[PDB]
Amino acid sequence: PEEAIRRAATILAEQLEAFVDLRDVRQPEVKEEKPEFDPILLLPVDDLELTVRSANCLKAEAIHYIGDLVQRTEVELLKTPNLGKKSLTEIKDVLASRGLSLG
DNA sequence: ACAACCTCCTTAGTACATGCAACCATTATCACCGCCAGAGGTAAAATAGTCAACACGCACGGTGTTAGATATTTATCCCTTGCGGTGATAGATT
Repeated sequence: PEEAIRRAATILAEQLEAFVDLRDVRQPEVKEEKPEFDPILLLPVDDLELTVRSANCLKAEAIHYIGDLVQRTEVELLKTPNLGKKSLTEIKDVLASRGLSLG
């Protein structure tokens, strides 16, 4: 269920002809949003730029946010689900380009 | 000599458990009315004071002007959307 969600649920894009402009009449009304900005200590782990469902199976450890990823030094790093290859390999130096670090 | 036994005698000891809703009456009955207490009343003076007078003196509030803030307008910027290209996932195996 950590794979079988992220387009498996957006099948909702096939249930909406009944309700959200049934015809040909998109009207002026907004989407009215949610912003919280770079590089705030609250921002999600996705704000390190990732590699397919690596994003899902990392945030599933409740390490959803960059602020505590700073603890994950190459001595005890693995506690997470899956997260097995390109993600895990070398991103640790571009982590230091938005500006974080380990030690 | 007493013993309990036959009969219907009467006595009287009890009657399971949990909970919620409602409001608090009926009596008549001379208390007499006489006396006098300290004890109610109030006049005149203690324990002390009112508020009107003429002064005193101040605060507050509303009218006026000023200040600056705010909500508008404008326009800029970024973060987000949705699709797409193609990503190393998920997890089966080494």
